[PDB]
Amino acid sequence: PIVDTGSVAPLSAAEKTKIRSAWAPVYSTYETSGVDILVKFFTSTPAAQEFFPKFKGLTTADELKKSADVRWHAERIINAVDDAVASMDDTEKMSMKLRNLSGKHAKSFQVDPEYFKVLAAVIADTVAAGDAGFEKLMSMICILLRSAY
Amino acid sequence: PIVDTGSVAPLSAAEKTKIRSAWAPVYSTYETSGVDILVKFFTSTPAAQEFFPKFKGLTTADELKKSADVRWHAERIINAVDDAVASMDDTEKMSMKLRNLSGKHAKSFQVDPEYFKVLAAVIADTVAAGDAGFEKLMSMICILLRSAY
Ligand code: HEM
Ligand code: HEM
Repeated sequence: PIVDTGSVAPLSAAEKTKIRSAWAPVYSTYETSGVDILVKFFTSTPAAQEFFPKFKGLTTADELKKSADVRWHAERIINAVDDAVASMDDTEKMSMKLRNLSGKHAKSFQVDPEYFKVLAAVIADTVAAGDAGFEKLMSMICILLRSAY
Repeated sequence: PIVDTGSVAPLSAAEKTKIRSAWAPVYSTYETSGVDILVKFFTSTPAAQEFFPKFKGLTTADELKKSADVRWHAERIINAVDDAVASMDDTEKMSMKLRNLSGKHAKSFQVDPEYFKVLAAVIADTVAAGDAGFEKLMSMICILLRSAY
């Protein structure tokens, strides 16, 4: 499954190709996919809801999907993942960008780090459920998002 | 008209109210509005086109509107304006955020500063053409976007 500690083996050329292929369709309509992913996560994980101050009041999927706040947040998250996919060949660049992001989550947003892998799980499930390559990528992302904690 | 140098008088309580009212509808569907605004600007201002490297190839509105790159850029711009609107009562916060943005445009993106007021004009025209209050807000934004040049 998706891990958020330790280390994972590098991505093989074959895994990268599989990932790019599976990701493309999802990213094409990122504003729709991203919202579905965030909404699904938010609704099925009550404990995490307190970390989204701007969502106070919204409870049903309909309320959420109509909120510009929800859409903007979802679009930013989905695009951060997109940047990681585009940087799979440049692991150094991928790290820098995510380390910076980790700092924001730890110092400014103050979000509980345990939820990174939960949302990542939803993303993986939507893009290519069961694919070990994508799970590896998600794990890399989660490990880096926790680096500043 | 919109200016990008000097200084403009503070926004009066009345002007802020007018702005919030006119902005709300537009922001509700920011991903559509934003794209229309960016596309309109891009197509009617050939000189500026060279500053959008990722748009090379796209020439017609249809090609542009279908590009995820165009959509993402448009969504980021429209939201930067939204942040300014939401910070009208905290001029200090508005400045910090825009000064940071100015730096990116000057050091990393290398865009010609003369085009800020041209795009701002399109935004104003769409939201509330003729409103002096909105023009004042747009001028404040443009002046701050040029601060790092
Ligand atoms: C693995 C998925 C994750 C990625 C890739 C990610 C990415 C992002 C990005 C790119 C931003 C925008 C930061 C900015 O505007 O400078 C952000 C903001 C934020 N993220 Fe994360 N995030 C992730 C998971 C989470 C989780 C699980 C939570 C909640 C427990 C969370 C809560 C937040 C909050 C509260 C903000 C600030 C939103 C705002 O105030 O506008 N993120 N995240
Ligand atoms: C008054 C309107 C303007 C605002 C509020 C604005 C806002 C933004 C924002 C928020 C970003 C995202 C930066 C990031 O991701 O960190 C951005 C990127 C950018 N802006 Fe500006 N901008 C404005 C006008 C312009 C103009 C007129 C040009 C072109 C001559 C321009 C060219 C760019 C470019 C090239 C990028 C980088 C896009 C990329 O590589 O992804 N912007 N702008």
